[PDB]
Amino acid sequence: TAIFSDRYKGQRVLGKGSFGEVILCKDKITGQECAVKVISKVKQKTDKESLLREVQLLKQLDHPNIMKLYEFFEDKGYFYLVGEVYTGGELFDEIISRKRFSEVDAARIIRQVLSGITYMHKNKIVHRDLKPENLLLESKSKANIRIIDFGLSTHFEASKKMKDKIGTAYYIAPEVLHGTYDEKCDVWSTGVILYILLSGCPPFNGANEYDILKKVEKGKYTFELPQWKKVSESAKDLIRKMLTYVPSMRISARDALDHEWIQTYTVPSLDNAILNIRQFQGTQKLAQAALLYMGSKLTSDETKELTAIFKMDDGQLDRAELIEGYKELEHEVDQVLDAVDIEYSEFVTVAMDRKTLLSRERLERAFRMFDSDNSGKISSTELATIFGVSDVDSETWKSVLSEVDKNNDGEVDFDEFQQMLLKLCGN
Ligand SMILES: Cc1cccc(-c2nc(N)sc2-c2ccc3ncccc3n2)c1
Repeated sequence: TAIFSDRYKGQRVLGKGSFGEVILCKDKITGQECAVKVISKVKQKTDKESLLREVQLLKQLDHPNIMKLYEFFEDKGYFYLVGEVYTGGELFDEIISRKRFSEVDAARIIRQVLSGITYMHKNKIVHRDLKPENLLLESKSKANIRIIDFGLSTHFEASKKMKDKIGTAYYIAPEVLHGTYDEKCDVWSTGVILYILLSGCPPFNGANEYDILKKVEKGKYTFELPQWKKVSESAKDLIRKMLTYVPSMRISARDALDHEWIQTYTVPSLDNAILNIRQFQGTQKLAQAALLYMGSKLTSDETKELTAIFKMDDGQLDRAELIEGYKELEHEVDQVLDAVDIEYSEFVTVAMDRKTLLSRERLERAFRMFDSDNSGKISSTELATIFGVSDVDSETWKSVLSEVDKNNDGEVDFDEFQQMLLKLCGN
């Protein structure tokens, strides 16, 4: 009965989310700001009665390391999950900005994650999809960590699209892959995050999604990297208990809080681990940005559908007709007409070019951030890692690279990298 739009109004986009987009919304009466995830009816893993009883329980739970869920709405085409706003950004984006990072800083982070998990397991809730992207900070500083999507992510079907799958294979418990899993899968995922905090490298890695999942399924890893020599044996011992293969023999979330490592450490800088987490995060973010650029190019579909609507027609249209044309597919129309002042062809051309330039700018920021030595280029070896994480076939991107520039000599600048992505999405 209760309608979302009768209570909240959208303000601005907050970012991407699993199963849906996240919008900053404001209560039309009290002015309370809220984070709203909009899930487009994404298949349902359970019946409607199971989702209602889970949401009812989740709304009553309260922990400082768990995101607060306020409301839940549903209409013919979407589900709306209304919760609290956390403005500190993603945890790993904060870690890469720091000059120093020690074993105390890592233990302080992992104590908060484990506190949240222990509390949710007491209430029979399983996350399953715990990963760095679901660890948000209340403020942008070295701040309380809030775990996102705890108990919600499992009621919806996992997206098969690589844009949503990037940064997930590293953290999934092996038993989740084979189908029989319980709350112990959340301890495995935290054990993987702890391994990355102390070395900057994932324990289970590979050239592509499937190669990572093969390493996870075997469950073998090592502490044989120069970084690990500067880490205590108490940290390595906790990681071993957390990354125990058989779930019944794996340590509980509660017993991990009571581990000597967490009690002792909650301080030499792990310099090589910071350099590696920066490279890891840069790679993940540029692969995501590359997929969202290709996604936005195919969507901008919008240019073809808007032309067939604007039926509505001298090669010219009034201001009100252009507003009606956009609403079928007010301030945004005036910003396009400002650069012009009109013909409907020049309006769509100026509006499309405005969305193209802004799409190019988000990709460019990710490219610049990946290019940490400010060389202006990325090597063929770096392209192989980026296209590996984004699941673009080796022969396909190498052919496209030769088409863009026959004399590339194993490197690409931003313009060339952008040209490669256009050809990889039919442009
Ligand atoms: C169930 C639910 C409801 C509303 C949002 C989300 C949510 N899911 C994600 N995967 S990121 C996110 C979130 C939360 C709060 C945020 N606050 C400020 C910026 C980005 C944010 N993003 C989950």
